[PDB]
Amino acid sequence: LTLPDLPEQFSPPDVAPPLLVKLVEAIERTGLDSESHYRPELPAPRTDWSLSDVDQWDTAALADGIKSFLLALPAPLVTPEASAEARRALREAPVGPALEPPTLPLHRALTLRFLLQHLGRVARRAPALGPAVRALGATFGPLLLRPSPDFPALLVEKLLQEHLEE
Amino acid sequence: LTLPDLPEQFSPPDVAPPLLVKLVEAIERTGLDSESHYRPELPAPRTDWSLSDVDQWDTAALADGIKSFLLALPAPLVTPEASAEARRALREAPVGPALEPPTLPLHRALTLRFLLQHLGRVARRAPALGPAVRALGATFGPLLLRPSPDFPALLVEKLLQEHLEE
Ligand SMILES: [Cl-]
Ligand SMILES: [Cl-]
Repeated sequence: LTLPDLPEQFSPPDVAPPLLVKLVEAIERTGLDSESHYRPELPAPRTDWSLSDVDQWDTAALADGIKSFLLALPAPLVTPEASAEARRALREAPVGPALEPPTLPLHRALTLRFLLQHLGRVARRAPALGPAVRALGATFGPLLLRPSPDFPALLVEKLLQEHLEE
Repeated sequence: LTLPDLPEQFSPPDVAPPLLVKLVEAIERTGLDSESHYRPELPAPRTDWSLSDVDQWDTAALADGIKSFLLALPAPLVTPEASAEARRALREAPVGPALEPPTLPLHRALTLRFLLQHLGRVARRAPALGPAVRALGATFGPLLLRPSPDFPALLVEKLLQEHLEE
């Protein structure tokens, strides 16, 4: 159930994929105070990407939608090249630059930025920022990357931490 | 196996959906002299819309891709409102204006124009223009619209005829 690659989903002056934008805007009107964002379970495979009734969806459906979007891309959001460059920076410890162009291509970088902005807003609603950032890393790491076995989680955790600093 | 609606697939300054653009450009480099465009049989349902290897596809696969694109939209390319306004013009006989904004929304009109341009190029490769235009109407009519039972075919036939005049 594979979506087009990110360059085929949007172009500047748009700064994020419309499907992701629709899910994020929906979920942020209704359910930023939800635990659903933090759930690492994979949703049932999505075949209907119309989002025809997305504004009537419950927070769980929307959170699942965001996860399904990431899993539906033909290749992971964070590329192997970008992963390896983050890994080298993260090991030799700011990972942020590693996940920007040219290292991470424009569409992917924009998409990652849009997602991190959303995940920051979720984190800030939580009772404790640090634990939230950690839980969100554990959930979204594997979705974005698809050697330490927690590297994906640690990378997203650090990227979110850096976003929140700024 | 439903794609996003056309407004979620592209925005100006793009003038057509990238997936359709990729299939059309592919098919027009390789196989404008093919009978495959004229085949009314429905393709197997497509679930992979990555087009990751689209430039290695045979003409039959590409022609099927274009048909699958039209069938994968959440609602027909030509709206019921636009269909009824074309039907009234076509009955009282130029249908063209009826399938332009506001009657047919911007994204759909742009997409229809891009497709008709492609179908015109196919028609002009054929041994006889009139018969080709008729065969293409019969094939694409039902895909675009989803009372005369040949109305969809007649509408596309006339729209293509009008395009070729200009
Ligand atoms: Cl990209
Ligand atoms: Cl539209």
